[PDB]
Amino acid sequence: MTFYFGYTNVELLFASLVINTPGEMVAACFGCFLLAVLYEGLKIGREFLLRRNDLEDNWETLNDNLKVIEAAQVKDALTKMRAAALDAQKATPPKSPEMKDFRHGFDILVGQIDDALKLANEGKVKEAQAAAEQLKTTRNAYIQKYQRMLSMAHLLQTVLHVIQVVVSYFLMLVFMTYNAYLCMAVAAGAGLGYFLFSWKKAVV
Amino acid sequence: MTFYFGYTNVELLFASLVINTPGEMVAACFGCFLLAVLYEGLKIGREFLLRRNDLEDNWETLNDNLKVIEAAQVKDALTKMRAAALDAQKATPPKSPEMKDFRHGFDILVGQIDDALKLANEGKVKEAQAAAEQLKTTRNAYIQKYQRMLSMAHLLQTVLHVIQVVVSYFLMLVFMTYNAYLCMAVAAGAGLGYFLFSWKKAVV
Amino acid sequence: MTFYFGYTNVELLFASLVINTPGEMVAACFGCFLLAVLYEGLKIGREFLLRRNDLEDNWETLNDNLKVIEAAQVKDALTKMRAAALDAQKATPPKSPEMKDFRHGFDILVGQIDDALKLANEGKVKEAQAAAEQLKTTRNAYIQKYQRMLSMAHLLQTVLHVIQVVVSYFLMLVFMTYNAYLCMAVAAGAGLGYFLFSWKKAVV
Ligand SMILES: [Cu+]
Ligand SMILES: [Cu+]
Ligand SMILES: [Zn+2]
Ligand SMILES: [Zn+2]
Ligand SMILES: [Zn+2]
Repeated sequence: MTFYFGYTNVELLFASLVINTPGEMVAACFGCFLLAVLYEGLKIGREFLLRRNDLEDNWETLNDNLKVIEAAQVKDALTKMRAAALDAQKATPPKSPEMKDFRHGFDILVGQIDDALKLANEGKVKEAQAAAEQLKTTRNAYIQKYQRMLSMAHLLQTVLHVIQVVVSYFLMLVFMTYNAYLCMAVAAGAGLGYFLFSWKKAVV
Repeated sequence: MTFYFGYTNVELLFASLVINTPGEMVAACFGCFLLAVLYEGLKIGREFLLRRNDLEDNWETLNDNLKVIEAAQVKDALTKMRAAALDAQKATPPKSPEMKDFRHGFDILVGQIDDALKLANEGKVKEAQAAAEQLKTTRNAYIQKYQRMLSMAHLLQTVLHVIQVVVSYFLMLVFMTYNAYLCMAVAAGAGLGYFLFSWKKAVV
Repeated sequence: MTFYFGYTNVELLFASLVINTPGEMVAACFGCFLLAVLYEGLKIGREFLLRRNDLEDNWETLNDNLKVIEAAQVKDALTKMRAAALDAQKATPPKSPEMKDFRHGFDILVGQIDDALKLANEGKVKEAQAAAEQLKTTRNAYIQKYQRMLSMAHLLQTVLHVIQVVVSYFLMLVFMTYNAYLCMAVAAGAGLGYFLFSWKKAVV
């Protein structure tokens, strides 16, 4: 009835899936386990991508500091824009020709900020302001369109949430079979699966 | 038995709710769908409020920097207090007479910090310290009580969690009916619902 | 059938657990309630520990700033290293001889940073760089091994997730009994339990 140990006449979610041998059970126990791993991974992997979209700040840091720059506080705003520009260049879409355009455009943005700071370190106020307004040519030229990376990520992350919700429900259904070999298979899968993909984000 | 497609003799959570026509099914499928949307919204909307309580930092930033100020490092602590004071003024309770008192009090706090920095930019140490101690009159006068905004938010967010837990369980029960029209209705609702309220926080 | 109020012939997860008296029901209702409290606590308590591992930044802030220091920008990097060193010393493993070694080692790290800033405030460039390289003796001597605190925490947090997943599933099973006294017991437990452990992190 209610937390049995068995391998006989156990239906599994779909009408075609039924198990009457122990060899069929290990198949079901390996699948339910892998679903439990895939799940806790899915959840982490989905967050990792969400935290990577950092860029949303970097991008708005550059554009908020330019609006702040447009009165010798400019050099500090530009220091904030320099750090933002570097972590932004590291970025890459989720797994090379467009990327080489995007990354090579960011090389300039650093140098242009160094020059407008080289004026501002000497004492030059209005000349760095005009040099800052030349950055708006460059960021528009290369980076502003490749915003595509951002949209692609949210859509990918919607699609992941969808699947994450189904897979959750599926693991509830298998747990509701009340079959301790399956229930354990899931629980142990959730236990280990989390550990492995936890170890992988710590590597990154 | 087990992932059927049907509209005949399907009970739905409560003894009174049973469906024997396809027209009753779409009613059940629209409700289960809307519950799936309302849910993924509830979750996001509940986090949005939690992240808005920022203020808990702004407030403790002001009060930690005053304790830091009470030796020409004061002007920097006051710069941190200026930024804190502005984002704090933007704030508003979850959906005007008390707000106009709260926001108009914050106008002073900015000006008072500008004056105690206008002393500290000229070189005046002990005079800015005494001007800083005049801020403790103002923040107590207007802002310190309206702390109410904070308590109202956590209580609202408790009440949301409560409902969020029930609604979760209800969606599990409907999924457990094993009726593919309902199961899909939920899953598709979770899929889309997330997308819409995801799009709404990106607007904010 | 389907959201009944009853205390007669209600099995509860395990074959041995069955209830036929109202006195047995309150026992089941108190246990299901406490499981609902323990749960929402478990979730919060598990996050609290995760957010405490701050240290992972403090540690990498010190080691990234030393690499940055190895040209009178060093004094600022050292200011960042000073703040990092203090919040790092506060830290403690989850509930005294090793701790007294760890905390007393951090006293030096602050003083050593103050001295290498006392050189850098006077104008001395290369002397503070060599004084910074003396910090690498001290952090290795005491703090770098006690990294143990970090590993102990992730392993503890794996073990918590495991139990958190089981307890979730168990609360689903009791809710699936469709017995309104149990269902309420859980829901009310989740409602209150969250409030109490929410109140406890706000105390910390
Ligand atoms: Cu169920
Ligand atoms: Cu569930
Ligand atoms: Zn998990
Ligand atoms: Zn979700
Ligand atoms: Zn919760």
